[PDB]
Amino acid sequence: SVEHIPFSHTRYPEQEMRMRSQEFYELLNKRRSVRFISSEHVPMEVIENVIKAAGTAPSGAHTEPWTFVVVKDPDMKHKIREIIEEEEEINYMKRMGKRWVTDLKKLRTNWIKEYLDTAPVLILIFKQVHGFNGKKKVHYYNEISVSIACGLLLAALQNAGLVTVTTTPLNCGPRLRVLLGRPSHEKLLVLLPVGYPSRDATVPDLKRKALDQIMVTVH
Amino acid sequence: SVEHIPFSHTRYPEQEMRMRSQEFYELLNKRRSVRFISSEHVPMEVIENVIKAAGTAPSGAHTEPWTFVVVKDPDMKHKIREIIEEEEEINYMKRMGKRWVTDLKKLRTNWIKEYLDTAPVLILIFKQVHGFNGKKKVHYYNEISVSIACGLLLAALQNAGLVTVTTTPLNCGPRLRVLLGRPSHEKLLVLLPVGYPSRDATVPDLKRKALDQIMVTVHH
Ligand SMILES: Cc1cc2nc3c(=O)[nH]c(=O)nc-3n(C[C@H](O)[C@H](O)[C@H](O)COP(=O)(O)O)c2cc1C
Ligand SMILES: Cc1cc2nc3c(=O)[nH]c(=O)nc-3n(C[C@H](O)[C@H](O)[C@H](O)COP(=O)(O)O)c2cc1C
Ligand SMILES: N[C@@H](Cc1ccc(O)c(I)c1)C(=O)O
Ligand SMILES: N[C@@H](Cc1ccc(O)c(I)c1)C(=O)O
Repeated sequence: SVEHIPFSHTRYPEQEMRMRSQEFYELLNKRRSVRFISSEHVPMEVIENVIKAAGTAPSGAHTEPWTFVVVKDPDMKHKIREIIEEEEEINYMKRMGKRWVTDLKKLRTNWIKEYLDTAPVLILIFKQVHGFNGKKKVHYYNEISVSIACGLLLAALQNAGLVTVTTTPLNCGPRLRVLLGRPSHEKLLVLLPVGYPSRDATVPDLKRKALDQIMVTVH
Repeated sequence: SVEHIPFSHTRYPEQEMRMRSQEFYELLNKRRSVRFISSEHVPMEVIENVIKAAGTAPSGAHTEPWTFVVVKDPDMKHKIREIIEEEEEINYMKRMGKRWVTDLKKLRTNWIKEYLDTAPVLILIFKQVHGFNGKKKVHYYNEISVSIACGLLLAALQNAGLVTVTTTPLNCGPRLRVLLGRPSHEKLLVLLPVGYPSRDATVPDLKRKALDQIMVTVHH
């Protein structure tokens, strides 16, 4: 359809590549899902920059099938909280099933989500399951694409000194999509409450796998 | 459970938060999918650090359901290449369909994947659709979790001065999984050829949406 151009690349010496990759790992490794979020204001320009970063993600056939919905208004944050707490309660009681509920004991999560009120910003990431002269276009691998962008967003948040927890509000998508005025070709993928951690924020003492438990070399 | 411990955090002043996030956006915005990789060797230590970076991703219920399989052997890379080209060729002539094939024209991709040979490293990312001491265990949102890890990997590669292209070799999963001796609960998500760009690498002249085409602020 259009032209191709030389690729321009920044090369670092090997030593600098080691040190950069090291320190980026160290930076990302300090990231934890934080479920206790201060209501201190965050600068909107930072939120913008992290969403711009997420928007640099690759996507199947260059479709960029993502919408980041940002909610700061307290009335609206609280309506989102009412929906999530209602749905999550049924999820814990009924829909998740015993094994799932057991697998979550160690996180001490339940259906009470105070962070939906207290966090200064909520970011709801919607995938566009298809797109749109005004003709209908395929979104190839939209879920994976949008999840890659989420990864970039998480990295950008960590790099900027903000915290969050990646949530899936199971069975809340349609209610939240309707509430937020999103079109029917958007689904909710993930909800991220963003801000500074609370002073007494806590995290579960989880450990990550060692390198040789995640990387395999062949042949 | 699993005890719960205090969390702490490095905080930057607002002005540094702006700067850091501005800079990080510019760094990431320079990432392009590059389909012409140099055969020059890359430091294994960097490969490790990017994979470790990927391993810091959140995952549903702390399942860490990812395996990064790292191929450097010329014979194995070539076998990978044989499977993917044979399978992509059918994908282009018949399995994707006219519309998909049309949507790829602007990228000028075809079934020939010389990077599978020339790249010094391939990373194949497998999701673990469930896991196991010995008892079976349930990997919630494994696909999204591994794709988030992919996002971190891609960031880590850009940050490290390496390039790649995120690929999905349609209908190659089962043959790759078997070729690489991966167990039957692993399933290929994406393949990343890694290295420096060829001296004459080109990319399509694509534009990304402006901020107001991807970000919506909603109130009452
Ligand atoms: C999930 C998904 C699948 C992709 N599959 C292929 C592919 O199979 N072959 C390929 O050459 N590029 C593939 N790509 C890369 C996209 O075509 C590329 O990201 C897009 O054209 C935008 O280019 P950019 O990454 O430089 O921003 C894929 C990307 C995504 C995220
Ligand atoms: C796709 C996926 C879904 C997740 N869903 C939820 C969720 O609904 N609620 C929640 O509190 N955390 C969720 N998380 C956080 C995890 O429970 C998990 O323990 C955390 O990601 C692992 O700890 P860490 O992020 O601090 O490394 C999710 C993570 C992934 C990526
Ligand atoms: N997997 C094929 C086709 C392809 C290419 C680019 C792209 O964004 C997508 I979605 C598919 C290939 O590698 O050519
Ligand atoms: N969505 C529910 C339950 C939950 C919690 C953590 C987690 O990793 C997963 I997968 C699910 C909630 O937010 O509590």
